[PDB]
Amino acid sequence: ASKWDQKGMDIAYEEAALGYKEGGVPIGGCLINNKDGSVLGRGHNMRFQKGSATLHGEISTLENCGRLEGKVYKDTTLYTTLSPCDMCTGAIIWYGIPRCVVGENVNFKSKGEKYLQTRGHEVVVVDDERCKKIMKQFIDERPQDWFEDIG
Amino acid sequence: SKWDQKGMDIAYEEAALGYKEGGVPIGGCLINNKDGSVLGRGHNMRFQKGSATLHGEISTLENCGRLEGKVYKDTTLYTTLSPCDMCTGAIIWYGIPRCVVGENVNFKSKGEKYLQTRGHEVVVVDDERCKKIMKQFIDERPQDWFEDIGE
Ligand SMILES: [Zn+2]
Ligand SMILES: [Zn+2]
Repeated sequence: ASKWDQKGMDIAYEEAALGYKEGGVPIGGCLINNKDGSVLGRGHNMRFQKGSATLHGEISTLENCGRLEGKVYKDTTLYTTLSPCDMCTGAIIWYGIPRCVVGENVNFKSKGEKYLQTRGHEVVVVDDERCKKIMKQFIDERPQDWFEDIG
Repeated sequence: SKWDQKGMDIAYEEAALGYKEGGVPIGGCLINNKDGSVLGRGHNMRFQKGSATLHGEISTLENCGRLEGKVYKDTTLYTTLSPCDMCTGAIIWYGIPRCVVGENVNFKSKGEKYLQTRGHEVVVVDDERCKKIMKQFIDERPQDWFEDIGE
């Protein structure tokens, strides 16, 4: 699966950078088929774009994949620029996405990371400097938007 | 407790609406514990919107719009069906203290125990209307149920 990790993080970061330029929270993702590297879906946080409580970058990514047979998710990696919250963690667990690759968990880390490992999922934190820099820039410019969301 | 009959009645109305629209009969609502006010209500939108993430509980939360963190702390989320790992994670993330479940016979989540271990109250009412409408869907549309449960 790891031979698609560069592709997956590059797409996730592109989604985060699209979101940033749209005036949103720079959190992006994509879902890749581990066998052939095909992109099933990609998305970014739509909190500000759509006034959305639930379209986190990971949720938006899964929504953008469309209706799938459940078996499709079982050989995928979900790429996200930021450590997933408990809701997004639960979506990974529920669909049985076996592997989650995380840009960084410096600006945010939920109990979801550990819970994924407890439920038998592989979690890889790449500690990517591009992801940390864009998230830190949003947090510095828009602290009330950030700390009102994550608390 | 005072508002539980109202909350389950609305959740069941949303499940009944989704059934009649041709979708999966799972509904919910989010009630303010202080005055019984309905913050939002929704149902599964897999068929209506081609959505893999709009479970009834997620659709309910989306339909509330972006609420202040402090608003969720005095709500109950009513769902006609046991909350899956994703919806359990949403309850945890938004900090909704109490979840009232119509039934957990057609589906029981590992999320119910996880909610209790994270300090949330889960109440299962074993509503026969909820059990009947969900069994009717599963019996008549087994292929759609297999898709909806994400196996
Ligand atoms: Zn999330
Ligand atoms: Zn769910």
